[PDB]
Amino acid sequence: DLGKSARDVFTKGYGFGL
Amino acid sequence: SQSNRELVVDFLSYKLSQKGYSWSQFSGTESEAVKQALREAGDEFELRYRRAFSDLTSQLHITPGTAYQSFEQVVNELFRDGVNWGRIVAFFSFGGALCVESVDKEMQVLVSRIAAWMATYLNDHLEPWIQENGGWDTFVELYGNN
Repeated sequence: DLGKSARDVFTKGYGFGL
Repeated sequence: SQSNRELVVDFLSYKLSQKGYSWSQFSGTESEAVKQALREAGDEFELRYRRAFSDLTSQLHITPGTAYQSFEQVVNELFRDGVNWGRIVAFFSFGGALCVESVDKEMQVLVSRIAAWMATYLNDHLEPWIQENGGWDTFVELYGNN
């Protein structure tokens, strides 16, 4: 799953709504 | 949108040169400031997190068959929690890493496509946030060295 793969590559791309 | 294409091509050209793809390839002041700030931010990002985007084309199956909407789908995961300047920098750095890797793996055809994909993604997905958050002149104020 591309989406899963992507999520791995960008694990550190998290944060808030704001 | 033309300025978005130019920013993408400036950044990717910079990253390819910096890695020494001057030889895999046959060889305003307001916008200059934007380009320089983005180059420096992308360098900073890469110095901070350079394990982050290794072996991309393999993990993401980016090939000469890949269509824009697969790139879009991947990048959407980067902005899953919303857009900010740090993730926009990450986006540019990702694209740069994809370009370098593509050249390294003898898939040079991808460089012009990645640049088109980034410009589209910027215009359609990121520009609406940018134009609510001060535009690139505000990015310069935040991340420009000077």
